[PDB]
Amino acid sequence: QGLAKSVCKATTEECIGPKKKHLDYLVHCANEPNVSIPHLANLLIERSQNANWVVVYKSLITTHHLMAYGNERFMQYLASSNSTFNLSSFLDKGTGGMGVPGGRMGYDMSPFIRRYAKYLNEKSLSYRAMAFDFCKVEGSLRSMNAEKLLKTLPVLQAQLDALLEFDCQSNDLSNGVINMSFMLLFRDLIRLFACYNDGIINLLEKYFDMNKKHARDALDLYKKFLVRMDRVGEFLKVAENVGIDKGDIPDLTKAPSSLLDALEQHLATL
Repeated sequence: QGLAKSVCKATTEECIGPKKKHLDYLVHCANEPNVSIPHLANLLIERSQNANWVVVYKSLITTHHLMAYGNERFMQYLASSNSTFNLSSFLDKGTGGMGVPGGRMGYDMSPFIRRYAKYLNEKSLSYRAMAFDFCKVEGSLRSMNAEKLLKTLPVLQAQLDALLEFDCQSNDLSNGVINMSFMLLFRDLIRLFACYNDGIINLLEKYFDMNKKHARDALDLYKKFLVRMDRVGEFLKVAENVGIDKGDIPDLTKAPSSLLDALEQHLATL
């Protein structure tokens, strides 16, 4: 199978992000009904077990790319057959070429590899719980019904929380590998942010017609949402400073407290 060779070409030790050509080939393969998704996943998982942080991170970036740009086949597998990454203890302190030193790159990249892998596994978990990819919304948060909304927001929120745990500073984004991952995280965040907002507008529309327990659930979810928009604001700030088009940066607006005041008063009278 051309797979193996292709997975290796996209996950080479060269310290730059996987090349568009290879990512495009793998996406082609991933959408083909006669190709073994399990096999392709195992090949990537195998590379994610490498000792070299560059190979690992690129394997994670390739998986993210397949998850966001190929059809669901690849994604459905990881979520169902629960095929996760196991990098919760990844650590690269052991730095060939022309004898070029890697310095403390492996060490400083390690936390990001961990957080990124964790977000990708959380992306799988989220799809396993919903049967669909929030970053592609079939399954409108805006129109969804109260009960469905309340079981959906906790899942969307957990996926967004895992993404924000990336928590990098501008000085951290210092090579082509981590830069590419941050770009892919940014694209997911924008989509996630939009779904979250839709879900919350919907929550507020149905809030006043909710019973007693559901009213309390919704109020909590709403407060959590407020905390998270500040976090998204900080993420976007960093996105702005590292060179991402301000035209692709959503213009957030502080939420009105009078509104939160209303939700609480209504809750009591209930």
